[PDB]
Amino acid sequence: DLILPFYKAGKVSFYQGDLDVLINFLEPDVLVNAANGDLRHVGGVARAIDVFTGGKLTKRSKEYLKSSKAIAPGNAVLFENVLEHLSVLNAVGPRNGDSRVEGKLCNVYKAIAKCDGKILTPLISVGIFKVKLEVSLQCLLKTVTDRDLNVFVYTDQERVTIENFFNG
Ligand SMILES: O=P(O)(O)OC[C@@H](O)CO
Ligand SMILES: [Cl-]
Repeated sequence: DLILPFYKAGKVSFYQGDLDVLINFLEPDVLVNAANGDLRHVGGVARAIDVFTGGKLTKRSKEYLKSSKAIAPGNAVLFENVLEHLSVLNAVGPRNGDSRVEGKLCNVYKAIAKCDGKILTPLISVGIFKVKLEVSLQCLLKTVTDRDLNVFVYTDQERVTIENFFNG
């Protein structure tokens, strides 16, 4: 109620604050990570998420990668209870100029959609992966059509660009 998304489109809400406050206020069950393929969270949003978990995310990721194949853009694996009652799914998105940049992204959002509970997710493969926002948003917006979802908006730019993208 008393922290309001700066924009709501359908069942989808957009919040730009810092991660602690938001996660604390929204009480999500799954937090989505804009992930590597090899789960190295060295900057951007995945860095934040990791710190947020006191690095427990990284810890789990390494282990994960010693009995499991790296992650193909277009997919996601969920780590349950990374912190108590908080799960992270690492969704790897496409880098700008792979094949089916679009159909990959879509699957990601599709995976994100199937998760149970309240979700908070950054906009996918839109940072150092360099896919333009219009596309990711468009994918997400198009793919997850009937589900409450909370997009974490990570920077002032992400914000402006999202503003434009809703020009009515
Ligand atoms: O997928 P994006 O959002 O572009 O970021 C990749 C990131 O995991 C590198 O640290
Ligand atoms: Cl950064």
